[PDB]
Amino acid sequence: VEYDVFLSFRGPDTRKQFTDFLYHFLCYYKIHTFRDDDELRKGKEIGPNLLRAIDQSKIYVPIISSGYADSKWCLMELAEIVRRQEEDPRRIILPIFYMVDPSDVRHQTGCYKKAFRKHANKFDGQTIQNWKDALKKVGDLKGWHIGKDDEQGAIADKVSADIWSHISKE
Amino acid sequence: VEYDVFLSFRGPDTRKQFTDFLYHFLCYYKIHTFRDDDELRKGKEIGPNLLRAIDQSKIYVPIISSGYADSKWCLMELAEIVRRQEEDPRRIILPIFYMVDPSDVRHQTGCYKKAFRKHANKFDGQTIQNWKDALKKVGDLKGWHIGKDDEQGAIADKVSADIWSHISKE
Amino acid sequence: VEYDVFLSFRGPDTRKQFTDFLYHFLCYYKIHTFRDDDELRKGKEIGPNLLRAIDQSKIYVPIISSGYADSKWCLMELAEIVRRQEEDPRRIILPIFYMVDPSDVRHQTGCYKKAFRKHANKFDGQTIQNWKDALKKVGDLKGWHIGKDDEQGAIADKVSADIWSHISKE
Amino acid sequence: VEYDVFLSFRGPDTRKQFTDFLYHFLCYYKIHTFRDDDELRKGKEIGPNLLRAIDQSKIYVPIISSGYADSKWCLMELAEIVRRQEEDPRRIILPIFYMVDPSDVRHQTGCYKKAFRKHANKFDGQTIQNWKDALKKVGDLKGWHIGKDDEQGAIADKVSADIWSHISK
DNA sequence: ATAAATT
DNA sequence: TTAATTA
Repeated sequence: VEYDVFLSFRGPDTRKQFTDFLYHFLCYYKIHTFRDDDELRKGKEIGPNLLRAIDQSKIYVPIISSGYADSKWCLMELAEIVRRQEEDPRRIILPIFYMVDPSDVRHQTGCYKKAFRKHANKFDGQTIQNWKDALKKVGDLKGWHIGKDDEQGAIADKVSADIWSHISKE
Repeated sequence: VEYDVFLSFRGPDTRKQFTDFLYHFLCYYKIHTFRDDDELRKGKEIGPNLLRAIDQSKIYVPIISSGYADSKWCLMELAEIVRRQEEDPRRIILPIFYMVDPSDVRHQTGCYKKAFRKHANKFDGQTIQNWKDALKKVGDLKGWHIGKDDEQGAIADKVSADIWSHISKE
Repeated sequence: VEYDVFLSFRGPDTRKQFTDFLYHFLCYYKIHTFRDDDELRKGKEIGPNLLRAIDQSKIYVPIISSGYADSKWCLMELAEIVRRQEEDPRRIILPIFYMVDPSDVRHQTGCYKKAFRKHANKFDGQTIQNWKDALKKVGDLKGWHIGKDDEQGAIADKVSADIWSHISKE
Repeated sequence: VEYDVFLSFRGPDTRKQFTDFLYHFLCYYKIHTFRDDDELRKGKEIGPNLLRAIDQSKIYVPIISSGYADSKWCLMELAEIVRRQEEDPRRIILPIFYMVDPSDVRHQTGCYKKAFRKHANKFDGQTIQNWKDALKKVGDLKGWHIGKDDEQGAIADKVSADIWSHISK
């Protein structure tokens, strides 16, 4: 039904780790959530599940990862994210970078170049800009930075209570 | 003053154990010779050295490897060779495959393709066919293939006196 | 929509403190300018962007910095600058020394000539005089010195005001 | 009377820990030698001193530095070394690499670019080839190859006893 | 007194 | 369903 938590993730690299450390912990504070695993590849956009999700979902939490440049499906997802955000700024974005530098989002260099260069031999000549623009417009909004060294856990604590706050009082 | 034996090489992966032996070993026979040498990179078609010696040659003996596709340069050198050979079939080739089998290296598959596709999308959208139809003609003429074990000494000898026969006595 | 204010500066030496800071302050004051960041290396100095702007340009503002010598394209940039200054002196130049001393740059002394000691056996042994004539020409026009103490605050504020006043009340 | 084992060295960059140490130890065997420090600088051709010693001595021992090529004065000296060598192979060589490996000397390549690269800017395109051709030929004969950690003192001994043997026998 | 391709 | 630097 109506819930306020839509997510995202990399594929094999971190989806399982995040489900183990954040998703449950969230469920322990009484908030219905959402996500899934399937890869389709029989087309590009699943209808009233992907779309019911983005539509009714409220405050997004896109855990960008150090591989978040390979999945065309993931690239088109965060897109519609930033799109249906820019309509009525009462729903808010909460980015949480991971391992990969927050210096590599305001211009896409470093670990992404081999990804895009081969990704650019394939798809459109235009829409790729409406993706690049969105991946631009996160590296400014606020951001828990969790490096590879700081305690990769109880930051879960610090990060849940907040998502509670923006709901309890309003 | 004019030599009688051309050559060709990849670069930083057989400028040591094999080739150099063959050069010195050959000089040890009074068969005045030539080879590739300069770390030049200069030009995309240099004339008054190669393009003098090539049509000054008499016997061709390239030495493929497992990365012989990377060449933006030696590749067309091989091309120039196989072409000009077609003019006067009074001079022959005698290539000796190296480490990689003479199968996956006659149809641009195996660990050889991904280098060619990197050097296929790069330039003249027609010339790639010219390079492939150049590499193809080689992998038929007989040749003392070398593997991991065949002692790198004996093969040198057996390639010597042979190279001699088609020069001294015909 | 035409571009009215030009710049030129060594790259990795004020890509992270001033040049940006200045451009941002400017665009928050209503003035359509242009700079860029493409290293080219596909010729000498192209047309459809730099030659477009410079000829259609107006108010010149370049910025010397302690790397302002190895500018194989950018020194040329200054050349074109000073020669497209040679037609109607109704467009001026307000260069601002930065960190580098004000008068040591009139003869390339101090820590400057060591660029030249090797920068004479590479490019043309004659046009160097037409480069040095220009790099001499700046050391004269009245404006703002900046050391390491005059903090990069106010300088922004004033260096805006002049540029605007040469547009509003003429 | 006359010198017996003529030396050479880098300029200042190794006038402490090694060279000297070697010189004293050598002299403690009773084998008359040479070494001088005079800087000339009154030109470039020094005559009746080493130019008498080079055609007067016997068995050599040129050492290389981390930057021997940069020194024009020592370079030209090793030149005449190899040249008064070439006329007869009765007198030997006996090099000793040091602060550089024979991985970058049979090539004048590697850290030598800083040297030759602007050592030539003034000098002709022929003499450079002559010198370089001389520096090449040391890269062959035998090498103690004193390295970064090997104790230098243990090699002074193992480099004296030899020169001794090549004098008694 | 200390940069180089697209080897 | 993988990749070069003379700002």
